[PDB]
Amino acid sequence: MQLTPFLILLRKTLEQLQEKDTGNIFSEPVPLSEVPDYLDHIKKPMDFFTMKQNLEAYRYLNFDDFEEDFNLIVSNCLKYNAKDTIFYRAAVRLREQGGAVLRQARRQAEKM
Ligand SMILES: COc1cc2c(cc1NS(=O)(=O)c1ccc(C#N)cc1)c(C)cc(=O)n2C
Repeated sequence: MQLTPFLILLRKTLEQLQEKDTGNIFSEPVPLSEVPDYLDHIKKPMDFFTMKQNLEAYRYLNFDDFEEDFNLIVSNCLKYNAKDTIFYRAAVRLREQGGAVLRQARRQAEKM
């Protein structure tokens, strides 16, 4: 029963957020093989594959918690990376574009 309007809204919204990540930079966890110090800085890694995992395990009880996980993708990236990096620039753009997606989707999560 992923067939409830709240859960269909989260699935839709997650798709729309991944669409804004045009480089697929945030599609999967930051790889510790390529990035060995990541956990020295970042206490709670997050990425869209993890969010999708969470969604399907009914771990998102409300829209707030879903939105907090998206914000972690962005805030982690801005925290870890220098300003002059593809990653940081991507996160700034994702914050801007994804904030708008979330604005609209929250409107619908209220109506429930
Ligand atoms: C999911 O792949 C990554 C995501 C990353 C980071 C690194 C990777 N992987 S990587 O180190 O293999 C890599 C290095 C350079 C580019 C470019 N351009 C892309 C990936 C790094 C270094 C930081 C980061 O915030 N994110 C989101």
